[PDB]
Amino acid sequence: TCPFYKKIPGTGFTVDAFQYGVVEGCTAYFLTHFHSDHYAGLSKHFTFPVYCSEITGNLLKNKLHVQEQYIHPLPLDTECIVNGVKVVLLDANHCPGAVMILFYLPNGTVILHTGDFRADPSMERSLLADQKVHMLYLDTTYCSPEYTFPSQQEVIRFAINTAFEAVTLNPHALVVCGTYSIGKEKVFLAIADVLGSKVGMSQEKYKTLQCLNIPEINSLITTDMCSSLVHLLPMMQINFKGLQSHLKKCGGKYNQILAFRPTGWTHSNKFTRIADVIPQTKGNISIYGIPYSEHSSYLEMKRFVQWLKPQKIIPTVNVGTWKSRSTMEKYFREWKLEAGY
Ligand code: NI
Repeated sequence: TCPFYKKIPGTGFTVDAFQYGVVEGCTAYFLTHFHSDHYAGLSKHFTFPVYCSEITGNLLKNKLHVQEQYIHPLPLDTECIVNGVKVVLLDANHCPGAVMILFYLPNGTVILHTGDFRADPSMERSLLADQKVHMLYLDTTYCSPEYTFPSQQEVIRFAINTAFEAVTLNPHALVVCGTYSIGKEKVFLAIADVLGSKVGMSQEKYKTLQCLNIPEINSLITTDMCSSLVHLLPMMQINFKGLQSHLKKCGGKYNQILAFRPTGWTHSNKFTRIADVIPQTKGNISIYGIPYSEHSSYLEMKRFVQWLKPQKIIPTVNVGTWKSRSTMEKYFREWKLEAGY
């Protein structure tokens, strides 16, 4: 049954709640983004209205075959009326098509549901600046002070410089990048751009990227692996056995692999700087784990919440254990006493 933190009081609405059957009283099902733990349950047999971004709507139609008559895409940064209630979708700085949702309840309460997000100071100048928010349904994935990681720009600078150095020393080196969901496309696109190559990938992954409204995409990606020297593979193949096997498939065109795994956080973060990251190597294969996050760091999350000053916080991540729930509640109170709301 549907947990409370997925239901929006005073409405017929749920958020990211497609795996519980027909939810009692739900007139509209919102989907924040196209990641499997959030869309789990959707398919071509779904017959209720789905509210989402244009990009998420492209993926529901093409990848899951949801019928068009049930897909309701909304433009961003625009006041819209859904079943009698004003809503706005805001960019969540997560994966492509990911949104936060502002609900303006008939009784005067305002609720922000962040979906999955990476907080940024630019959000302080969106439509959030313009009224009070009473209740915040918060992506708490990294809500603990140990979770530090660099900016996305520092991480991409590292990746581009590493790849261009390796391939210029050895023009017969192949670069491979792992993936298992949408998001983090900057990693492989930035590396292919510095090398003067398109990115090569499977038909299934190419289809997925063609749903994303990325400018000039036909110029950046391809299904012809033979023409490309940056390949995308499933994340599960980014290990020495999977990579040796891939190199065999390339018919002696290459003699070395440099591979990237864009992880979220890994405890190498608590000691080591981005400058200092080193790979795991076996023979002519090197694998770099790089800390490219699409969720808030602890400090980014804290700045957002202290700026927004909500009256009540509802976590949506790490809610399964009493120890986690107690830890998060303690940081919420610290933040509130430090800032004075
Ligand atoms: Ni996500």
